[PDB]
Amino acid sequence: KQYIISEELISEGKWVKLEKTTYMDPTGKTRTWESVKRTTRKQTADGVAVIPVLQRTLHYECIVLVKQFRPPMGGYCIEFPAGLIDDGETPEAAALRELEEETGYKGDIAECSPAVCMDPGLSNCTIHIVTVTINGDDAENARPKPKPGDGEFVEVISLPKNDLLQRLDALVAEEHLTVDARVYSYALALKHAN
Amino acid sequence: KQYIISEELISEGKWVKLEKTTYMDPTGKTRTWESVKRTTRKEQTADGVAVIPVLQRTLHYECIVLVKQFRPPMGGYCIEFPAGLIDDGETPEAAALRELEEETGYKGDIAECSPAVCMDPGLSNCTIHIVTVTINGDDAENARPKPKPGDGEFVEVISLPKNDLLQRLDALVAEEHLTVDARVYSYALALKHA
Ligand SMILES: c1nc(N2CCC2)c2nc[nH]c2n1
Ligand SMILES: c1nc(N2CCC2)c2nc[nH]c2n1
Ligand SMILES: [Cl-]
Ligand SMILES: [Mg+2]
Ligand SMILES: [Mg+2]
Ligand SMILES: [Mg+2]
Ligand SMILES: [Mg+2]
Repeated sequence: KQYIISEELISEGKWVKLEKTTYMDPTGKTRTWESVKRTTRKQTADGVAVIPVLQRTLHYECIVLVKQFRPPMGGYCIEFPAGLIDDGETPEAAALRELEEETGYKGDIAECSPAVCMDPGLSNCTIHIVTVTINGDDAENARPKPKPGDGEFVEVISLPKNDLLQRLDALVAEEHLTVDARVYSYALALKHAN
Repeated sequence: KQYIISEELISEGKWVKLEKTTYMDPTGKTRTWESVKRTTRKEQTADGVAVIPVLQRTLHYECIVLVKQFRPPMGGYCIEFPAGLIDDGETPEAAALRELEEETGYKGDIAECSPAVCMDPGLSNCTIHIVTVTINGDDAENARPKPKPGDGEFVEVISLPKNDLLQRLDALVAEEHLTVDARVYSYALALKHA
């Protein structure tokens, strides 16, 4: 019933562009929307985000998150490890690569989502959510070395899975960080389960 | 360590703007970023709300109430938590309850309200509160709920059992071209992982 008629370029940067989208509303009336897109899409999606389950015997299972300065937010955010998918890279490979560069951990793929949208009222941006386990008892994950690319500066924060929502709430209250909505949604569901 | 030095307007729409952000990196070097923001944020603690609406009814499994709508930035249909922007002077809770009623017809009761969480912090400053609301589906008000769409709003309600949400979403994606929202998928994955 609804569909895109045309897209008008408004402004194109190196990384991001803004378009004016014309679309048919379901009454047969023509309407416009201000839409954001990345200029980098090739890929199944723009990016990947990794849900990294750190498994160490005799410890609680942890979810590994990252903290970085985010210029659009003007502050520090707590997020799943994540990055854009390289041209000709599979989402699974992007997931292990980004996880290693951002955290130093070497993980194994558990499952991979379909492309999912980030903020569909605003942008066309999509990601694959890739669940990865990390065997924290393996020697390669003993002293995990983060490999920050040029212009990346990432702190690693591992939080127990069974208390994740309360641990995040505490970080927000004391550290004045912004938690990512996907991470928050994951944490809420861990509490809402059963 | 890191902070914003300047924000230069590149292009300003009715709803969305694009900025060149200058910031200080942690080595002490000046760098730039292309940043998206909405034009509609005033004194609100966030741009919008998304609602996690848990439909509860005697002798029924709990359901998660979702909405399906055409999203012009995506060029197609998306499955999302009910959501909208917070009106000026409106609380996030009030906005949640109001958007849930407008989009679904249901009258919920507040359960919890998140701090402001970021939508896509490598791209935009956009933030929401995630508001958990229970719906008493035994109450007569919630028997035959009718959405009250705004001008240009055309929303379908999809209620899925919490106990099988991820599979039910996968089955929806298998049957039509539609995209699931990343917060919905994250919530569904944690329900499985718990
Ligand atoms: C048109 N209307 C929008 N509104 C949000 C409430 C109506 C919008 N948001 C991002 N781009 C947009 N273009
Ligand atoms: C600068 N660099 C960006 N990226 C480095 C990897 C994507 C970017 N993304 C949105 N805006 C941006 N401005
Ligand atoms: Cl898992
Ligand atoms: Mg990253
Ligand atoms: Mg990177
Ligand atoms: Mg809405
Ligand atoms: Mg609405």
